[PDB]
Amino acid sequence: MYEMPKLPYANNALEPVISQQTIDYHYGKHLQTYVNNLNSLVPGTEYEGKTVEAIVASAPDGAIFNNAGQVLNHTLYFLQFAPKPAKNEPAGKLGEAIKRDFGSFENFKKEFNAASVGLFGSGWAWLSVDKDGKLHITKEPNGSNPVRAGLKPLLTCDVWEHAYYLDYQNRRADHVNKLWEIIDWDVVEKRL
Amino acid sequence: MYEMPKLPYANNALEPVISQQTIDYHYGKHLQTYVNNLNSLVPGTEYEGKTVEAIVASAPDGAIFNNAGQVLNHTLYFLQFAPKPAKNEPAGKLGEAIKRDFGSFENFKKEFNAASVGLFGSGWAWLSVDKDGKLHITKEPNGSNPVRAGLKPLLTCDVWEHAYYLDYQNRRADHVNKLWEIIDWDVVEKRL
Ligand SMILES: [Fe+3]
Ligand SMILES: [Fe+3]
Repeated sequence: MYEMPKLPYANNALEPVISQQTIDYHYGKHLQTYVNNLNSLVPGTEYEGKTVEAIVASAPDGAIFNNAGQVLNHTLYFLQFAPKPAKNEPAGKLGEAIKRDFGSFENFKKEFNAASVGLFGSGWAWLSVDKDGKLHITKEPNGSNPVRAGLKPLLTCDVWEHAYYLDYQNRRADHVNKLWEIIDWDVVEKRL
Repeated sequence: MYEMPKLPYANNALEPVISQQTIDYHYGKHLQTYVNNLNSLVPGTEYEGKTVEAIVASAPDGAIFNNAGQVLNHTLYFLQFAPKPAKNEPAGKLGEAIKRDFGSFENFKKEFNAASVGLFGSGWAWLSVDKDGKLHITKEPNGSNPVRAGLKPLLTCDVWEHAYYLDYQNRRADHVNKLWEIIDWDVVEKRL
């Protein structure tokens, strides 16, 4: 049975980047529904007893994939943030890979922002690493996650409107720009 | 040169089904941006001088299509509502076609609701008529519109979260159920 992941911060701790209200709905309602849906859809199927990751890696398009992908996406999303990150940029191997693959962190930010803002409709902008250690930015529609393509997901921006509408309404770009301030690079680095 | 369509009611007139705030953002920002984007993108292309409808019917996937589809979708959407419709259900030819194709109005509502609630991500539930006079319910992802497929669009529900999030947050089904009270069947009938 799939369980709600625990937030490593209080509901109001990401203010003013993300409001308490947004967390209450985004985590407390949307993620809860996705978890509930996955627990309802799986019993008696080949997916019963599989991890979220394994479902995302295996399932074809459909409700199971949609819900598993959203569980995985939101889990990594919420757990990649911290109220007051020590570092506002990655170091070590991740830092070097970003310099190698994007020229610099600042250029990476620019490309990540553009992917986030340019994704039409609902989805996720993802930074991932492939099996040869190369980084990629992808636009995952709807509930998709880079695990399906055999990539290892490192950092994401949720550009479903529910992620920002109560705080930014239509101003997605403004929301995206603020997210950099709450990324917990220690968490992200450990995903490499 | 693409113009904002005129709302046939005041911004606050659909309360409490849709709030003034929602109309101010949905019409006054989102639709405005789509129209602005058409005015930015179309002049100087093969689409210059064409109607929105013709662009939706002809353009491939991409930003022009996305914007045109959204302009058409929102135009029909906003103009299909009235604060106090004359009737709560369609009459005449449309009334009969609905009975023919869905068994009854009530069953049509049920199937329309299910398409609306079941569309994952951003999109539009559409009732349309084909060239032989037969009705169809489709789920159009993102900016898509039935005109692309050669159908004539009659009635839609916008299930992009921006359409309802300020008023219903995650409770899409509740929003969908309330819309029926403000459908201006006189407008919809004349689209047949
Ligand atoms: Fe989300
Ligand atoms: Fe909309």
